[PDB]
Amino acid sequence: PYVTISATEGLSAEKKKQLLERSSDAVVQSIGAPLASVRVMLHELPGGHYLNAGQFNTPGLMFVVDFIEGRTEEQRNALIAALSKTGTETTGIPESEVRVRLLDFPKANMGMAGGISAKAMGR
Amino acid sequence: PYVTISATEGLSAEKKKQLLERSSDAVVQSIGAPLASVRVMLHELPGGHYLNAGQFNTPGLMFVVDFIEGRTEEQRNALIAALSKTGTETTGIPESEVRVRLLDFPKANMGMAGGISAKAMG
Amino acid sequence: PYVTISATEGLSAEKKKQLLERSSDAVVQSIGAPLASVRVMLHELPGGHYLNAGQFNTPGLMFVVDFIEGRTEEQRNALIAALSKTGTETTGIPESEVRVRLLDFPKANMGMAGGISAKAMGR
Repeated sequence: PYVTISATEGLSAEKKKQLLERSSDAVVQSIGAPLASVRVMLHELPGGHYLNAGQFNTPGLMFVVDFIEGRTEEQRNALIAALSKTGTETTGIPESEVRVRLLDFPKANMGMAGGISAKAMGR
Repeated sequence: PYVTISATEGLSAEKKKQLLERSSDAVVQSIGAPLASVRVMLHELPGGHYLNAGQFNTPGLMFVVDFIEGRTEEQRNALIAALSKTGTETTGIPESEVRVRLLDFPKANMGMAGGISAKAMG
Repeated sequence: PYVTISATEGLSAEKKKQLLERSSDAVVQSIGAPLASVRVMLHELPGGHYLNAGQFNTPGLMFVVDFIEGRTEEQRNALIAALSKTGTETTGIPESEVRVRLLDFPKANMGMAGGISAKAMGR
């Protein structure tokens, strides 16, 4: 599971660490993914690089999760909710603004350690 | 709808401002999306971080749209055309080099305000 | 096709150069795509912006390939093989850590030169 986070700049180093750590925790508790398979990446949006509803310079925090298809609806809703709550508890940005997206991948398309697809592993 | 733009370094602040503003317009007018729901993000690619058909240091401008399933072909073709046109008008990079990608998300996978998906939102 | 590389900071200029050039070669050789169609983009992850299995400050190299639907499983496996191998040969990051993802696009979803889709071109 890949968690790619887009945040507007302004967070301290402490907040970044906490955001990524608790996001990883959120994935583990939501869909029961092993920690060894969880990765979080942070992309920071500089000033004027985020247009929100026609407004510049607004706080932003968006989650995108790349994962192998097959998760149940309950798992998806739990994942969206956990990451959204994590983001707000960490950054202070309300869930009304925080967004989370889920992207499905066929096992044949998800390469794994040693450079083979998840289907080849029969993951 | 999320519009994520990847552009090579070199643009002025004014053209950056122009790029995102008109990108927002392109979305509103192509698929009839409410302005309140339209977001545009910009990522700048430094020199040597963009390889174009074997060549480094060439101008780059690529659009990626993340949005919910259900749009007609006409809407989708219009969105691609409008973003391509917008990109050329604001940066000077010809539509021959400009690129637009679309991502369909099922309502079950697209989170909304309040940490709930579009499907659960009903 | 689009090859978007996410890599932790630390690579020299010449290694970044080889990585992009050989990732392009990997695409051309694996799926037989013309050189004129291959694009490679590099996103560099600063310190503390990549969490790997609960640990910060680890080397990271992740490939995401955005491309049109229709490629065979044979090509997909070969592409994942070529990029993973390229990633290690260039950066020195072992294939056990290197990751390659493949993302299918409907022909109507892939904009081409001139602001029309691949489907509109007749592909």
